[PDB]
Amino acid sequence: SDTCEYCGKVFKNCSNLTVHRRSHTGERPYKCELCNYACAQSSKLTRHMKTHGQVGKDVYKCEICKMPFSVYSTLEKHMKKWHSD
DNA sequence: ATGAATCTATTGGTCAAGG
DNA sequence: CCTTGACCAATAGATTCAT
Ligand SMILES: [Mg+2]
Ligand SMILES: [Mg+2]
Ligand SMILES: [Zn+2]
Ligand SMILES: [Zn+2]
Ligand SMILES: [Zn+2]
Ligand SMILES: [Zn+2]
Repeated sequence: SDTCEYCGKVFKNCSNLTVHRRSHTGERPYKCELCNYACAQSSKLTRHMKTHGQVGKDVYKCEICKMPFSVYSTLEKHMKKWHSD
């Protein structure tokens, strides 16, 4: 069958349906080790990891919580979000 | 001064090929 | 099957643009 039990969307295989269904169940088994990010698809965690460090970018660490960032403006957004005081 | 438009960086949903 | 990753829309914040 490979059809979503929640919205009826049809798929060509079981695994794409499994990933899709997590958007109805809220399940997010893939959790980043370097921040609170969590996701339903393993390659999504891989892509998110680029924001903590990537070839061709430096690493800017948060002076307060030590979290690493490959993009400095993202570290600035992190400062505003988590360490606003 | 204010809001619309438009950038960046990043993420969510989708789809399909590699292992 | 699980893994992988390209692609396109959406999102949040920053900035520019128009008036
Ligand atoms: Mg499919
Ligand atoms: Mg591929
Ligand atoms: Zn569904
Ligand atoms: Zn199936
Ligand atoms: Zn993370
Ligand atoms: Zn921090």
